[PDB]
Amino acid sequence: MTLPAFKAYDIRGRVPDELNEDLARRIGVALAAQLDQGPVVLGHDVRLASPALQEALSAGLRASGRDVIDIGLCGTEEVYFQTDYLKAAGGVMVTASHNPMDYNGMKLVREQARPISSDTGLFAIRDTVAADTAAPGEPTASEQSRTDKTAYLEHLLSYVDRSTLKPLKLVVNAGNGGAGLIVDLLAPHLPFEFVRVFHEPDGNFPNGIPNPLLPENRDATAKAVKDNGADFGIAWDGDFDRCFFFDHTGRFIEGYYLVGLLAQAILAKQPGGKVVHDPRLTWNTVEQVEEAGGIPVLCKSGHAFIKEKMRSENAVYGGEMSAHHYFREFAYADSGMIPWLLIAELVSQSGRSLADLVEARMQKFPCSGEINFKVADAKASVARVMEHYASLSPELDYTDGISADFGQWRFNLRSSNTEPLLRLNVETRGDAALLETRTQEISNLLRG
Ligand SMILES: C[C@]1(O)O[C@H](COP(=O)(O)O)[C@@H](O)[C@H](O)[C@H]1O
Ligand SMILES: [Mg+2]
Repeated sequence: MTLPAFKAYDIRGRVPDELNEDLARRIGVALAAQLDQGPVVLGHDVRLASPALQEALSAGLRASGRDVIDIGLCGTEEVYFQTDYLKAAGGVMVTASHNPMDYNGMKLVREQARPISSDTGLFAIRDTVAADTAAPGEPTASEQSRTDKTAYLEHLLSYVDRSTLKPLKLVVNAGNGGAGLIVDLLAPHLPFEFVRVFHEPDGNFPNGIPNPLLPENRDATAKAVKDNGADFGIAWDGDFDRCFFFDHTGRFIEGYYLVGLLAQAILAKQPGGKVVHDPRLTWNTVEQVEEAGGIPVLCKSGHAFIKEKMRSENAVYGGEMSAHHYFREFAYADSGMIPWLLIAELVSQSGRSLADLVEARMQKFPCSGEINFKVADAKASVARVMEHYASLSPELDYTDGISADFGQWRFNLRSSNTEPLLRLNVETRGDAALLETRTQEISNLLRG
């Protein structure tokens, strides 16, 4: 057997049987042996066990001669930013993002906040930790506390021309995660009126786990937008590397359309740039990027693939439909803060509502949203789908599972790299009826 907490892209486990202070200390020792020379940035989220896991990590790192820079309670993107900004050897965020209260985890990066994933170091660490029965050494290096967020805040604000911002009324919903701290620190520098929902950080999560995809959690943001006449609403997961948008009618915006919107907003500042996108839903992003004078670059989904493709392409922006937005100037890392700043600027500068900015894109490229299927035999289910459609001779692409382009409609069908599911995305060229009949047809085949 192997330690179950070591996943494809990060560490995630129930505390204390799958993840605990002793494992965390061992992870720190193992990480020291994997990095180039330099100090290691540590930060943590609002979960009750997160401080103690970070302290154990720090103890293992310092026992192995690593200086530790403790940036304190923060968002995941702040570990990325500070790891790059401080020219650190690496960084670790202690977080379970959006998982239940008895779970925690770690996200690990090396120099320039490049990801450490299962095949790029994480499983090496796992196997080292699994075999480590050595006595815990004593610290041979120092810890410095560096909680100053000024550089990070200035960097966020550099994405917008503040003299063009209007005093929009924005609902913000931290979900009792960590986002509210950053909103409040940005607020003196912005003209917006914030309506704060579930704002105070609270690791007991009295209003539910910070997962804005849960319909009941969506409804708190929607209600606040509608009841206050807000221009739009923003909700974050617990470590706020994902943000979610609600238009002035309270409508949750499907994240697909944000990729094209943010690409056009970015390409205004940075003309002719490359934009990386995933293969699940594509047509709208390709069109919007091209119409803004950018170059769209198809990439396998998943932050490690997206970031490495952005690096190799010098891409200014990368976006996934699942609320991940990456920015070259942000060390090619994802931010849950930069996106709503860009959208607030777009609404301010264009005189258009968020609703209207995306409405014609939704009409032009209606999509199913991601639909998940737990099936008995994923390979046999996919084969059932492909055999059914074979006589139509779709254009097939294997960048990430199977993409089939039929002309007026297309789908992508993937096995997940983090769960044992099949995931389906369908979109059409302005045809809602075709979207539904094909989505239901594929759904029946997959369940068959
Ligand atoms: C961890 C993670 O959040 O999991 C998402 C879903 O990955 P998947 O199950 O393969 O569809 C990825 O898109 C995302 O980039 C990655 O950061
Ligand atoms: Mg997260």
